[PDB]
Amino acid sequence: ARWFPKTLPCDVTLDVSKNHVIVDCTDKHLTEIPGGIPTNTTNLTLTINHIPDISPASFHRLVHLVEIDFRCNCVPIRLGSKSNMCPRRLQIKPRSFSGLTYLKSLYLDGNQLLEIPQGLPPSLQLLSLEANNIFSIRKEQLTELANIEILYLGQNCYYRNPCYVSYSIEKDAFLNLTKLKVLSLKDNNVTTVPTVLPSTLTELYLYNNMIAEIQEDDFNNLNQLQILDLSGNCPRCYNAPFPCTPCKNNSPLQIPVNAFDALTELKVLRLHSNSLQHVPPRWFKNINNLQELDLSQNFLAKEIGDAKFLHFLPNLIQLDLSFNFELQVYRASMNLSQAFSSLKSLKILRIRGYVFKELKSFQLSPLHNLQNLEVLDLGTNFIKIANLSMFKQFKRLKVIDLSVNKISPVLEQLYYFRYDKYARSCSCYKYGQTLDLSKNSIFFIKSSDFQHLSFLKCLNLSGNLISQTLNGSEFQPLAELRYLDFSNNRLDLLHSTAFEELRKLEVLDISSNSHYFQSEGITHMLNFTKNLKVLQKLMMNDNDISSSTSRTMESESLRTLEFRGNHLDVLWRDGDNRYLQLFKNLLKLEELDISKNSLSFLPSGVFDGMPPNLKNLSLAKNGLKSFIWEKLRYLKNLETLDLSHNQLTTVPERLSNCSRSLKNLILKNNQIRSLTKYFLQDAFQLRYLDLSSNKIQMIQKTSFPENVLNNLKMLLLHHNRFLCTCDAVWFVWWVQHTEVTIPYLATDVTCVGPGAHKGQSVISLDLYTCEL
Amino acid sequence: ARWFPKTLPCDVTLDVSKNHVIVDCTDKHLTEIPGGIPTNTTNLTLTINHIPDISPASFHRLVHLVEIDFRCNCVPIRLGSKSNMCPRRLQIKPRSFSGLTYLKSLYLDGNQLLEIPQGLPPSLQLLSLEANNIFSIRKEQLTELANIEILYLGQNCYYRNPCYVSYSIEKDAFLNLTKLKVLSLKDNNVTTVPTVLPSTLTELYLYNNMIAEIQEDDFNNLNQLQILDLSGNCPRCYNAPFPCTPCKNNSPLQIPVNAFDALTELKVLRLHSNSLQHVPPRWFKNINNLQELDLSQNFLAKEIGDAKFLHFLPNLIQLDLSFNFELQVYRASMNLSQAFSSLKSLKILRIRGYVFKELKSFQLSPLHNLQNLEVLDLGTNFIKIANLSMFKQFKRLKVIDLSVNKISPVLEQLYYFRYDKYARSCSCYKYGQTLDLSKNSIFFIKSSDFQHLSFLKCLNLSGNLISQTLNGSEFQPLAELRYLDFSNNRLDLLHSTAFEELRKLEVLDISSNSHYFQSEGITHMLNFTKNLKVLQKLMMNDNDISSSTSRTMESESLRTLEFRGNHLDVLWRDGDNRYLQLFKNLLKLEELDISKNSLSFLPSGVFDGMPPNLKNLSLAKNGLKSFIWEKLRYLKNLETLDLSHNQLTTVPERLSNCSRSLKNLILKNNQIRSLTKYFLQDAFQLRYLDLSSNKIQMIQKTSFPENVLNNLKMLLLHHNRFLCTCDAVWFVWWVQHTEVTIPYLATDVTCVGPGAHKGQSVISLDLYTCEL
Ligand SMILES: *[C@@H]1O[C@H](CO)[C@@H](O[C@@H]2O[C@H](CO)[C@@H](O[C@@H]3O[C@H](CO)[C@@H](O)[C@H](O)[C@@H]3O)[C@H](O)[C@H]2NC(C)=O)[C@H](O)[C@H]1NC(C)=O
Ligand SMILES: *[C@@H]1O[C@H](CO)[C@@H](O[C@@H]2O[C@H](CO)[C@@H](O[C@@H]3O[C@H](CO)[C@@H](O)[C@H](O)[C@@H]3O)[C@H](O)[C@H]2NC(C)=O)[C@H](O)[C@H]1NC(C)=O
Ligand SMILES: *[C@@H]1O[C@H](CO)[C@@H](O[C@@H]2O[C@H](CO)[C@@H](O)[C@H](O)[C@H]2NC(C)=O)[C@H](O)[C@H]1NC(C)=O
Ligand SMILES: COCCOc1nc(N)c2[nH]c(=O)n(Cc3cccnc3)c2n1
Ligand SMILES: COCCOc1nc(N)c2[nH]c(=O)n(Cc3cccnc3)c2n1
Ligand SMILES: *[C@@H]1O[C@H](CO)[C@@H](O)[C@H](O)[C@H]1NC(C)=O
Ligand SMILES: *[C@@H]1O[C@H](CO)[C@@H](O)[C@H](O)[C@H]1NC(C)=O
Ligand SMILES: *[C@@H]1O[C@H](CO)[C@@H](O)[C@H](O)[C@H]1NC(C)=O
Ligand SMILES: *[C@@H]1O[C@H](CO)[C@@H](O)[C@H](O)[C@H]1NC(C)=O
Ligand SMILES: *[C@@H]1O[C@H](CO)[C@@H](O)[C@H](O)[C@H]1NC(C)=O
Ligand SMILES: *[C@@H]1O[C@H](CO)[C@@H](O)[C@H](O)[C@H]1NC(C)=O
Ligand SMILES: *[C@@H]1O[C@H](CO)[C@@H](O)[C@H](O)[C@H]1NC(C)=O
Ligand SMILES: *[C@@H]1O[C@H](CO)[C@@H](O)[C@H](O)[C@H]1NC(C)=O
Ligand SMILES: *[C@@H]1O[C@H](CO)[C@@H](O)[C@H](O)[C@H]1NC(C)=O
Ligand SMILES: *[C@@H]1O[C@H](CO)[C@@H](O)[C@H](O)[C@H]1NC(C)=O
Ligand SMILES: *[C@@H]1O[C@H](CO)[C@@H](O)[C@H](O)[C@H]1NC(C)=O
Repeated sequence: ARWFPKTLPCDVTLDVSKNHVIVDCTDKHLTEIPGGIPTNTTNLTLTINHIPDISPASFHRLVHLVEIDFRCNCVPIRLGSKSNMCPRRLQIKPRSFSGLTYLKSLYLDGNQLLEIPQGLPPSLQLLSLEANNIFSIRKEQLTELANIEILYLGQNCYYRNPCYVSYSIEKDAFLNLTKLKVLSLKDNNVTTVPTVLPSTLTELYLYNNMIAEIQEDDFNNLNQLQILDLSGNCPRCYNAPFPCTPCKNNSPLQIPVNAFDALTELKVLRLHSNSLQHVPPRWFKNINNLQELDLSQNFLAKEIGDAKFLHFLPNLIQLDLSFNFELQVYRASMNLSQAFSSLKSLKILRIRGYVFKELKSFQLSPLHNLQNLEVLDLGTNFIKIANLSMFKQFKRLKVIDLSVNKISPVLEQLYYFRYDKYARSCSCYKYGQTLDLSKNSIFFIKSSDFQHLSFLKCLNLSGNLISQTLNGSEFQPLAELRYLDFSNNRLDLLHSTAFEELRKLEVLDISSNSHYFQSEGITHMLNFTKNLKVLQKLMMNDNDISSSTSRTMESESLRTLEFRGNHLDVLWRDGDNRYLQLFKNLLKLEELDISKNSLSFLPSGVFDGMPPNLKNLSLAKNGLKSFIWEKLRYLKNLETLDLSHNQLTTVPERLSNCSRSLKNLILKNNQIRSLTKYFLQDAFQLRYLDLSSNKIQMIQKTSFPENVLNNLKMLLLHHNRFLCTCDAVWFVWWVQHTEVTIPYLATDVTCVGPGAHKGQSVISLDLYTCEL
Repeated sequence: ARWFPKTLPCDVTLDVSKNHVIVDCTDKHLTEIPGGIPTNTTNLTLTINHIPDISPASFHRLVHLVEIDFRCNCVPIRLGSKSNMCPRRLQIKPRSFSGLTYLKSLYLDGNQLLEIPQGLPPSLQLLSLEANNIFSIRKEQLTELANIEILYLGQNCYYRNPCYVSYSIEKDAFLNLTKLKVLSLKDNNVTTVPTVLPSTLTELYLYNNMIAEIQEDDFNNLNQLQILDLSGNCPRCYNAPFPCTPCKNNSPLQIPVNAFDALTELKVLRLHSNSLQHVPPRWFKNINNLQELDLSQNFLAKEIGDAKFLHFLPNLIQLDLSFNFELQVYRASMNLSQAFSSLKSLKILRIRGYVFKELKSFQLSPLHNLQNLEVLDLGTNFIKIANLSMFKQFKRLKVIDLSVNKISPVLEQLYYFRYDKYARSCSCYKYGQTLDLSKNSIFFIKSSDFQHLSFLKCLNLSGNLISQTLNGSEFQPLAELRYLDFSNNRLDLLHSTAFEELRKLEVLDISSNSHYFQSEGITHMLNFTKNLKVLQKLMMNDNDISSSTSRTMESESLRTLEFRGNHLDVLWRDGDNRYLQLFKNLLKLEELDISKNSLSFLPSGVFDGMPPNLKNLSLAKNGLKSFIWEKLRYLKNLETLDLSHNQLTTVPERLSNCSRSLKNLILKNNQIRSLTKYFLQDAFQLRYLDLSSNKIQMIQKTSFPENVLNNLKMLLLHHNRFLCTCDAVWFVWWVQHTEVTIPYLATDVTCVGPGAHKGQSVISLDLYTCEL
């Protein structure tokens, strides 16, 4: 099927449309650029390898290169592996790039470079040197970069990669770079805005530096600028989870009132962590087009009650005023200026970390006529009291977020508090209007709590204290609710009428409600499913369920059930027939996850008792030691079977004789030592087979007939114990010459023996000695 | 040191005191009795093996045998392994035991025997045949057993091991067994008390059977009987987690009022799950000696309010009235008869599962003058209200257990609800008075809640909802408290004055309080430790701690700190110096557990920052990929180092050069392929080394000097990848001939190669071919 075996340890791809030949050698444990890279190669990635030098030899033949990604072949000591520390900085010999006449992008981040590589081609539009040790920019070193448009110089002098001096930039160093659009000098220990900058800039990044003061003419020429970020100059250092040095005298970043006058094109201004106490209106006099403004992590509590600057921002889309609270203060209420009412275009308003006791309807009144408001985020406020019915005046919003509060009767997990949330390394919103009440102190709920909230489509109660015997009378107003997250509560299923009032509920998550399921001889009515007539998906993961008062769960509607991390091993105790039909009457059930249920065996009757339309079944992570494959005959619509992370030692004698329907078979991380003689014979329906991370030594043609193999979308064999004797000749040949996709042929499909070939990739194996 | 190597795959022991020669071959995957068992052998255990027959060959030479334990060499289908099902019942050929003239004990449980083995010696005092398929007892088959004293016949016909008929016992079958003390017929599908039974019985077990009626003369002769168990005849089957058939018409076990009249010696009567509605006083008329009475899992709610029978039990020590609640009733209060006051000797009273709303002081007044009462257990009652101050009238008690209740302002997990709680397979109490409030609905605490409980030594608040910013004012009355379990709450460490009122606190568990540590940019004062002047032990496991407002924890008292399952990897982010002395000022700290903290490496500064008296350090389960062993020089009092379950690939060149103090080194479950040339040279302090579950191939003499080996209490090498070539000659000899204790030389110290010796124990290896 292939005349010449692909032997290069890099994935290769044609996007013939854009004459792109893409060679990806990301993380292949290489110490040399591999031989025999295609001449027509356009994009070459050599990221995360241990290649110690670049020379004219490196790219000699590859003249059609438009991109070289050579990131992290020597990452700074503190950012990189400590088990494989890079010994010495990447060596770049002269004339290494001057050849590459079509080169448009060059990434040399995280290689401990001391200086900007010279002799670069004039075609270059983008050059990235983040996380090197370049902390002085001279005009002379930048002349090569005439046609440059995007320049990343950040992370060259900061706490993870220290240089122990101030960043230095020569006067007018970037001025003659007349096509420069994006300049990033973030995380560099910079002390003044470099001037003069080319007027051609669209984006300027100066955050996480030691800039104390903005000169009034620092941004005078930048009349094309759209994004400016001055964040984390004079940072607010309270509970900073990085080392943090504030400007002395508790001073803020000092910004002349007329500093932004030139920036008529500005769309995004970021002044996060600048220790601001006031926001002068005068800043925003000649910027009417500002859309995104970040004023998070300042000291603007008082200002939020005033905020005259808001009158000048009628086009603003996003406003962030999060974490402005005064240290040592627990305000009684949120004091929002009337000025908020002048934010005609506002779609998103975030004010986390204001920190106040009580939210009352009136206090949100400035927001009442903001027609386009879509998100209100009042998370992490330690609010103790909130009549949720106030949100009746907010039907128009997509999300009301009261997450992480103390109420009782998306973003990255570390978003506001991480150092560089945009650092490069080496959900129920879609159902409609969402009230996120997660991680609060709600211990008791009743119908009136939700009075006037009929419009809600998703309600997130995850992470509360609800410890109550729901009888179908608690959620009565929520006649439109489609999704309920009840995870991390203490559901008590005394009554099978639980949740039945939610007449349109499509998704119910009662995962991690193990409290009442963890105790012996308490009633649990798992048959509560019957009343929920439109329920598509039920999650009851990690409930530690080992007893049930009802013998059968029933739904005419339910399609997916996650039952992971329970104790079906106890319910199906060998000899106890009573629960072998627990899922049988879930008639439309298509997907069942019963992984992590300690099922070391399956009692007979388990497969017979499965509902008749089951398609996707997980029995992963069960410590299964044995498995009657023949019983798969009962599962007449089975498509996907996940037996990953078990202790199976064998496969069936004939898989076609086990199931006619089975497409996707996952057997990874088992103890399988050898295949049956005619394993896959006549199994024409099979499309995906994972046998990775087993202990297979031989694979003969009888077990792996070609007329089954050649229909496989994918076939995983890596991390086995392959013996490369002459007996293995068919398999070695077949691997080397097959079209079928087999991940990790470079990295992890390898001979353990005999002696001679130990550690050697089978892709590379010369077995001519078997043919003399 | 040893002239003749022990090759036998069984532990062997001399207890010279009791002329015992003890050969334990428990679970050695044997298919034959091994050769070369000592002639002087007295106790031979061959439990859990696959030995398919016994014959006169079996025990030929072993005439001094007093005990043969041969349990579970063929366990019934539903009780045993499904990966290694026993094919065929154990075969006992004639005259197999008749030789063994001193044989006093024979255990043949779980071997699928069809009949009572004949030709047994007349010395036999104990015979166990549990979990075979013997369900008809005939007088003739029992004549061999004249001198028998203890006879276990249970579990031969029940749901896990069915026989599909009634158990049958011939009239007077056991009568001529004139020395019989203990007869167990539990779990046998018995239909009537077998009569007549020898008067010589001390203990009779008939529980879990189909006995519907006791005839009034069924126990007439048994005037030496001490224990009687009739439990689970006519069971209460509500929430039963085994298959359960009740007597028709919900009838009870019917017991003539005079059924116990002969039993003047009875000490323990067990009537668990007999569906009793009334407890006739007349039962206890001629039993003044009764000490333990189990009336759990009946229908005795009403009776508890009356209970005239109690007046006849002034010697009773233990009373169990648990799980007597009426189905579908939630009583308002617990109605305890005054009669309880006549239980002069009572030490333990359990009434779980009465199921009531409100507990008031007066309701316990019958118990007020029970001088010897030590334990009151009112767990699993769904109590919503209890003025804890009522327990001021109970300072004499050791434990007050309100575990698993719904209060707000040891025993097996499956104790009352498992089938046979005495089925054979193949804590802060010691501090003083304990109030267990675990798994309740307490969301808020304040001082007055504990008014008049100054006498408490331990308080268990584990598993509540406490979600509050403890400021030192919540526990003020608990002046004597020594132990607090605050695990599985939601501790908010806003204030470093948390817990400071508990001035005599020696142990504080704040484990699994991860809630407020899981959210970003919240204050956490870990330095709260400073105020607790006598605190010996702090547990703050699984708190998912990745940030702290304080840079140092401090204590002059603290000796043990468990910090397992947190994120020190984030606090010690490479480049962040601020938390490297987090434990330094815990001056008396001797033990630190920082396992499960995702520490793939240890930043420099960590060992320098450890407190000066650290003795016992765990870094287990961290995914450590590297380790600077030299840094152990900073830990000048280190005795135990646990590096188990990591990814270390190398040991130090010389361990003596790394620490002078180190006694116990645990390296198990790592990736170590070889030892350094002089690894253990001059390591005179070393006493315990575990190198098990690594990938070691060779061990040369240089690495393992004899003057270090011969001080080792224990040395673990099992589950490595030992190569048994001629190069391995020293190691093989040394293993075979050393005194040093090396567990699993039989089971798991094994050659992987070469070809010839694959799978072979190194203990057994003959390498004379390397000496010709
Ligand atoms: C960012 O730039 C600043 C300064 O522009 C760097 O701070 C400087 O760092 C060095 C070494 O940390 C300090 O020098 C020291 O002086 C003392 C004498 O008191 C001497 O004992 C030391 O051995 C060393 O020579 C220098 O004073 C300090 N300057 C200031 C104003 O703090 C900083 O390290 C740079 N940041 C990064 C992350 O590279
Ligand atoms: C304990 O003993 C009882 C009675 O001594 C056994 O119950 C009996 O079980 C047998 C076998 O299942 C039943 O006979 C069968 O009847 C069905 C009709 O239902 C027939 O089609 C079968 O071919 C067979 O002949 C019998 O119904 C039943 N008797 C009673 C009174 O329930 C029971 O099996 C024993 N339990 C255990 C765990 O050994
Ligand atoms: C191959 O290299 C080219 C050149 O660096 C990449 O082209 C850029 O793609 C980005 C994002 O997809 C565009 O917005 C830029 O405008 C492109 N620049 C130029 C000059 O062409 C291309 O993405 C690379 N592809 C792969 C798969 O590596
Ligand atoms: C002690 O066991 C009784 C079992 O009944 C049981 N199971 C729950 N999950 C229960 N949850 C619960 O509140 N109760 C109290 C109750 C009991 C009866 C009627 N009404 C309320 C619960 N009782
Ligand atoms: C989001 O920033 C809030 C400051 O940190 C913080 N951390 C807790 N664990 C806190 N827990 C808490 O109740 N608050 C609010 C508060 C503040 C001041 C005085 N009393 C209460 C908390 N505030
Ligand atoms: C709200 O804010 C303004 C300005 O900071 C203040 O003067 C006013 O009194 C505040 N009102 C309340 C109720 O806090
Ligand atoms: C509910 O909130 C939790 C915790 O904040 C979050 O992890 C979960 O995804 C949310 N649920 C949905 C359905 O959005
Ligand atoms: C669930 O099972 C119980 C127990 O028999 C029954 O009373 C109840 O009506 C069932 N509930 C539903 C909603 O099907
Ligand atoms: C050895 O057998 C005797 C008689 O059965 C018994 O009393 C003793 O417990 C046994 N000892 C051990 C430790 O096996
Ligand atoms: C308690 O129960 C007994 C028996 O049911 C009844 O006779 C008695 O009157 C009850 N007493 C109280 C105080 O409820
Ligand atoms: C609880 O009883 C105590 C003393 O036994 C009394 O001081 C107190 O008022 C009672 N408290 C409540 C809340 O019932
Ligand atoms: C407190 O109760 C829990 C379970 O209810 C138990 O695991 C724990 O050990 C108890 N605490 C102590 C200190 O014994
Ligand atoms: C601690 O909290 C209690 C109850 O909320 C309060 O009465 C007390 O004064 C607080 N202590 C301090 C120092 O604020
Ligand atoms: C803990 O740290 C804080 C903040 O530095 C300090 O104010 C507080 O008093 C310290 N507490 C103790 C008990 O040392
Ligand atoms: C060391 O600490 C572990 C962790 O609990 C403990 O189990 C072990 O006994 C300790 N050993 C010594 C000798 O201190
Ligand atoms: C380690 O070895 C060298 C040479 O023996 C010696 O100078 C040094 O003091 C040693 N360190 C310790 C802790 O013994």
